Amino acid sequence: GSHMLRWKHTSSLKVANEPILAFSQGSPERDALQKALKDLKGQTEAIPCVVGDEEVWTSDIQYQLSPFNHAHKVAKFCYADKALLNRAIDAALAARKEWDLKPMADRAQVFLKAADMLSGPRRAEVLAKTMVGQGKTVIQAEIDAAAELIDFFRFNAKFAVELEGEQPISVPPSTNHTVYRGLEGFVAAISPFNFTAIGGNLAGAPALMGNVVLWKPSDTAMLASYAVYRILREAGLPPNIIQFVPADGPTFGDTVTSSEHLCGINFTGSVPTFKHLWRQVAQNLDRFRTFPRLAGECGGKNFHFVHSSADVDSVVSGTLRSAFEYGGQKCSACSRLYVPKSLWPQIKGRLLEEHSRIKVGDPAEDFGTFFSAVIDAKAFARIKKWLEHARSSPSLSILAGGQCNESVGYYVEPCIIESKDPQEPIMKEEIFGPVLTVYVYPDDKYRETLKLVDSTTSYGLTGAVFAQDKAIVQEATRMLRNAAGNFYINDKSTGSVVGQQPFGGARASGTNDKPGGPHYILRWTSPQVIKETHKPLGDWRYSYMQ
Amino acid sequence: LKVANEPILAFSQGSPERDALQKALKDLKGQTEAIPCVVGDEEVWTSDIQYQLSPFNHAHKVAKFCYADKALLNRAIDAALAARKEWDLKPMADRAQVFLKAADMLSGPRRAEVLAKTMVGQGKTVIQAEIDAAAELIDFFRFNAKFAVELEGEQPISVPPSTNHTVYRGLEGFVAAISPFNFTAIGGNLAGAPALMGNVVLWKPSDTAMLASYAVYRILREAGLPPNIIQFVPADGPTFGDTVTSSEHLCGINFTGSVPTFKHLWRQVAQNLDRFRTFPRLAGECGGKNFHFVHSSADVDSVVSGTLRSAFEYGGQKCSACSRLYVPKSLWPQIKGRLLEEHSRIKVGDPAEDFGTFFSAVIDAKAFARIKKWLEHARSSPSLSILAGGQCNESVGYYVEPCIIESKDPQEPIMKEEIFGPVLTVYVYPDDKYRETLKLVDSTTSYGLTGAVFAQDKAIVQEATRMLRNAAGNFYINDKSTGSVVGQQPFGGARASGTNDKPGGPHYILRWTSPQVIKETHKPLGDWRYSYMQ
Ligand SMILES: N[C@@H](CCC(=O)O)C(=O)O
Ligand SMILES: N[C@@H](CCC(=O)O)C(=O)O
Repeated sequence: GSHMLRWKHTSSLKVANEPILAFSQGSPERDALQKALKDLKGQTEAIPCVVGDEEVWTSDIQYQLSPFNHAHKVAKFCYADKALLNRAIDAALAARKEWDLKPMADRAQVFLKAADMLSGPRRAEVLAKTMVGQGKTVIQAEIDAAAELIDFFRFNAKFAVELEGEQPISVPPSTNHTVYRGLEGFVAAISPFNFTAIGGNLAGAPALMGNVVLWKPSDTAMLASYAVYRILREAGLPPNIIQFVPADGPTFGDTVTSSEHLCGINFTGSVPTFKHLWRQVAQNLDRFRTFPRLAGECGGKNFHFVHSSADVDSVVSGTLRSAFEYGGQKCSACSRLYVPKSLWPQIKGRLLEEHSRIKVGDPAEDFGTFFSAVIDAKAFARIKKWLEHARSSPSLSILAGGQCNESVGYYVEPCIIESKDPQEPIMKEEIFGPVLTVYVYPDDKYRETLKLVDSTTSYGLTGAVFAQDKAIVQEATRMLRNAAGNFYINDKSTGSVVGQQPFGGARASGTNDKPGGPHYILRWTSPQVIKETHKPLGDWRYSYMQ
Repeated sequence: LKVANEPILAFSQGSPERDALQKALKDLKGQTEAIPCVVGDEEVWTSDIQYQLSPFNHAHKVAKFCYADKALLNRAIDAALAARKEWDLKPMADRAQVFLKAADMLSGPRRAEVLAKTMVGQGKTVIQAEIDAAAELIDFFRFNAKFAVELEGEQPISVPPSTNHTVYRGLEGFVAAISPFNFTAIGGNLAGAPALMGNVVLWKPSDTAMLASYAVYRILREAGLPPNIIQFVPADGPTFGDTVTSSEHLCGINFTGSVPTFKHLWRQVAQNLDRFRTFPRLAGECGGKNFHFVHSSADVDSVVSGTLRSAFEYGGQKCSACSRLYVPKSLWPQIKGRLLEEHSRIKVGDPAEDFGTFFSAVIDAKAFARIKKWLEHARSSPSLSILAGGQCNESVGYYVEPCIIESKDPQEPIMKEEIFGPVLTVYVYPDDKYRETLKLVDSTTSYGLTGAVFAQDKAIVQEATRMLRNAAGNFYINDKSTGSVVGQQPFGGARASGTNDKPGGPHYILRWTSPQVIKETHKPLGDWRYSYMQ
């Protein structure tokens, strides 16, 4: 009855969150970052597509601009054509079996090594490239290109190594074992401009699980994205496991959804684009060798809801940060603030005072900058249109800000607007700019207003309640259960931390697969269960049949 | 929560379970149950009357039921949605209790009933009903309850001054559960697992399994399931799919059935994406063209009994059933002779009246006709030869004898296409072409569900295991390709065989929850500036 299949013991991994650095004067990390920023000033990196180990150039040349100094081309790159994308698919597929057969721990090692490189010798580089290329301030780059990305890599490695210990029951005469296979085919990873870390996770998590990936990074985050890619390769990622293939969005989507070998799309970006990809997969369902798995994290129209018992100062600082950090360019950013009439004079006064102290400027040159320019000309134009809507709409009034200037960078001052209409389009539609809308509700209608918070928008991503009354917190928590997948009590609606607040939400905000938590990796494995029986079978008949 | 698998009873002469089952069978002889749609606690009849027939005696209408129309389905959605918030707010343990109670009822006082209804209504023999309506269903309920209660213990890291907690919310909207004729347990799981996780469900049971499905439904209600959590809504297939995919509140489809129907539902959801409040989650377990691959070192008796069971139990009406057998030339005289001899002894007949029956009639006239077409194909094809069986007679029941066919063409359509009948095709390969044949096992079909390798050579087993990694989601070494046991062999496969969500394992329930993480901060927030800015 000897076992012909032998299964090895599964190991464990101890990881903790990457500490956030202070960047105090004279500190090594501040000195290193300043030097890295200096290294990037006046520089343009020519970034190729990478298929296997080959650097490939097409004639479709594109540029990434520095948002706060758009005269500065930080990168020249190119769009993969359909031929190159299909070549990348073929080469990835040819590399997949070997990679899938590698022990999980060996794949995890690549990501653990990459995390250590990001933590130490490459921290300043990835921070600086995120600052200059995406317009982030020091701390916004630090929580993203360093801490969050490092955390994704370490925590997903832990989750993946430990997943292999999740095994079924065996009863004599048989032994059962689950093999956590990668998906058969390739995964397309499509990442957004606003977080360097998201690109690394979208391509990296499926790769960890034995998949091969075509990664289309965001044009407006190309510089930092390529830095991450190179680090993964230096950390030991074999060729053809992640293909670095910037591309026109529609072209990329058309190509990957036309391949019989597509097994997954890991997407973060706009709802309409995700829906389009979902429809393309459905249209082509008959050609696929298996049913592709779509994961999408999309936008939000997120709320801070204030109860009369709230700590005012916390409401003010938490809301200023949530609404305006990184120019409000977060799917988690607060864009609607609900305030009870009893607290509005206090909160309005404080918001306006603090607003006047917010510095908008060049984040590389002036570390006093709270936030900088928005990402590109398209974002600037959209935000400008909303500011113009605020002036024209009889239900809207601009309380603070409203100015913008795109002469040097895509600069928009933080803007606070009051709406007298809780259903105004500005209360519903995601702007992705530093534009906060305030609705003041009578204290006596708090319950009815909680219903408005829940029903007004199509989104379900983040939200916060500020209140010190326990019963109120319990009630609001119950009522807003499906209004936010990441819900905050007396804290701001942004800044989820890996392993602490797994991130994502439903309604129109996506598929809610909770990257940052222990279950996300399950989307990228298709388990096989093996039963080995160690004794001969008996007759085909059963005893009761006699 | 601690749970173990339900014992499979032996049904020996004079045993309590055999006495009880015989009584329950007698109770159903000549009976027709009028089964209403159930919306909330309302029993509703439409004019669209339908009948479930006993497969082995189709003159016996075992149930009269009706199809819910679009109006009734929409009322069922409305009522379910209004009950969902309270149900979802219940502690996981309180929801689990309903399923644990139902499991105990199925194990004991209701075991004979659900077995008998599965036998008479779906044509199962004693043991096939036992492993299904009792053991597997009981196991789904107990194991999923354990998995769910334990899932609540999966919580994130808290760091002062904040506390983090995950709330495993049910999906917002309603789930449509669409279940197949062939296992009573699958219907219970498809509707029950989402309900356990705080969802509300429109359950469209299979027409041809209506009697046993309603028995399970009633047991759930008696076990404490509140009204409007699971709506019992038999319906015309296209009408049901059209209606649920047209609702802005659809949040999931839990489907087990044909590939084309699943694909159609997937396309309907995609067409209507803009209408839905959230992205619906589709789970589909579909068919297979499952293999038994034999190496020359195999134990022949195990190959023979395992293959006879896998190919022919329940008339081969399993997504896991072996329908292609690959045998090396060196063992073929043995395996052929033994298969044909044992074949002559297989009793096909009335499973209620004759416990000697190995398997009975196939499920309905449509199945009978499809299987007959394949038998006629076998008689026509120059590369196919019927070695044994091939007879069929639908005068009294939908009776098809077990059929064993040899193909000289490893790529014949019969080697590729799912028949869902008692039809085994054998391909004999030269011993020295064993590796080439292993590749054929993997490359021939579109499916990836179950398969077995019979071999007593470690190196061969290791090689075959690696080579067939994606040819089967449930892979067996020296055992038959059917009979997955909850908690032991979580079930499912990829390629064309479905989404592979592995019901029977700990992760399946994750498809039916959409987590929320709550962070509470216990100290004031301070300034919006950062120290490095000064
Ligand atoms: N998870 C990030 C937001 C990610 C995004 O904007 O897409 C946060 O909590 O702030
Ligand atoms: N899981 C069952 C098959 C279920 C089905 O036929 O759909 C088995 O292993 O036999």
